Amino acid sequence: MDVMNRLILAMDLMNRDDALRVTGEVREYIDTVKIGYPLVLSEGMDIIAEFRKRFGCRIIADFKVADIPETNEKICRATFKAGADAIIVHGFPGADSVRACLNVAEEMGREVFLLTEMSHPGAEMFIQGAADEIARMGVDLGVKNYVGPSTRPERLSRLREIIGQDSFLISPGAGAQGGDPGETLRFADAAIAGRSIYLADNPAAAAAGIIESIKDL
Amino acid sequence: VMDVMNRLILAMDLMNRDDALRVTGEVREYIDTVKIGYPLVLSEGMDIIAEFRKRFGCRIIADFKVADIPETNEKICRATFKAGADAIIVHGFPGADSVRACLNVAEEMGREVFLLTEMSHPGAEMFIQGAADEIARMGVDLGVKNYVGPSTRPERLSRLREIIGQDSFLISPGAGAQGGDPGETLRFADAAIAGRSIYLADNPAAAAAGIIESIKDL
Ligand SMILES: O=C1CC(=O)N([C@@H]2O[C@H](COP(=O)(O)O)[C@@H](O)[C@H]2O)C(=O)N1
Ligand SMILES: O=C1CC(=O)N([C@@H]2O[C@H](COP(=O)(O)O)[C@@H](O)[C@H]2O)C(=O)N1
Repeated sequence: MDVMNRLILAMDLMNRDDALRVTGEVREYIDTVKIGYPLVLSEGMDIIAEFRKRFGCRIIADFKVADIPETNEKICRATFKAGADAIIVHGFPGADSVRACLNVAEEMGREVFLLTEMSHPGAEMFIQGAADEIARMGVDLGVKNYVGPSTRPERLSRLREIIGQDSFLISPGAGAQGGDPGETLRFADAAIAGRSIYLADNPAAAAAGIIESIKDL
Repeated sequence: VMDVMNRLILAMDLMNRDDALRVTGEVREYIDTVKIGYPLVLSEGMDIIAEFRKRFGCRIIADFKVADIPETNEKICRATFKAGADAIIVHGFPGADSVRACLNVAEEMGREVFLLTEMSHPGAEMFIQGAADEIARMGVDLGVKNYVGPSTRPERLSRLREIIGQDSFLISPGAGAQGGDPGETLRFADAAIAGRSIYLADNPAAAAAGIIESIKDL
């Protein structure tokens, strides 16, 4: 996956007009957009097609899929029918639930991103202790795309070690949550940026600023 | 606690608007509480909640298994309650701050949060089961009053009930299609969730009636 400037936009605005405007303002810097439930539940799944039509960008559906196998398959099918190129799935619910997603992705020509450890403080309670094992599970299942925390570079580094250099790794947490884009890119292929861009007085300048800081990478 | 008719909640996971409406309408005389999840919402839109309210006036539990960071969880809950959902289901494994974010929005918006502790599928044994008791205890400490536990594991459902106490509200999926028994499930849960055993039956109404008949004494 060729992510322009190794920067993925987390478009979590909840208004179609604003989401489209801001995304358009940074289109010259980013060609990969992560769309989650904040926008989808506010504007509908048709927003994904609107983005591909307007920006011809790659779309990662960040739905943190975390249901039983049967329901997971339905969620993935509905998501890919909407035009998403990939979907993010939680690993905590187990191997069968992840496999269900992998099956639909293969069937519709899409990619599955396995979320191992999360970036927020609460991740330390239950997720962190199971993260390494979740990552190994991904390897065992043939998962090639992963999500790790920018807020804990040592943990992100460990995730990279487990999955190897061939696997693709994206990471949220830089900016608003305290992570550093440059440090994150020492281990992740691409850094995710939401508020640091869409909540900035000048989103375009914010995006340009982030890229300027990692220009040597 | 919500008064769930016949202690039976319909898991409406059909992905077709017409079929979902037909089936739900056919069993309305037996069920007044419907669980709507992403299979239907991602296929027909959040307005499906509005249509169910208008057509059936049934209570709506949005099964979105919210599992994001606090900031995003808050937005998901706000959008969901704005759409008309009476309650939303949230995962406890992401931690206390993520759950608290949902509780705060529910409190501010006058709605309810259901905390999913242990799940019913086989994969739940890998990571969730080992953290389930603590997740439940965390819920109690946070003031959570509504919970979700597995019908497929009576022993686990029983322990969950003990942890949350008799005053807490507990609903449980897994009976029927996944192998659980409605009767046994209701020994610990306030209401049992039923999806495929009802919506895939040739006669959903008869299926619902059959399930209720087997638990009439309860
Ligand atoms: O561990 C994780 C996973 C994840 O997807 N995310 C998402 O990544 C984005 C981060 O946005 P922000 O840059 O903090 O504003 C949001 O859409 C989150 O829901 C996260 O922050 N942490
Ligand atoms: O542990 C859990 C949680 C849950 O919500 N569910 C949901 O409960 C319903 C069960 O449906 P079914 O009766 O097996 O067809 C589905 O909507 C599932 O996504 C589950 O099966 N197990």
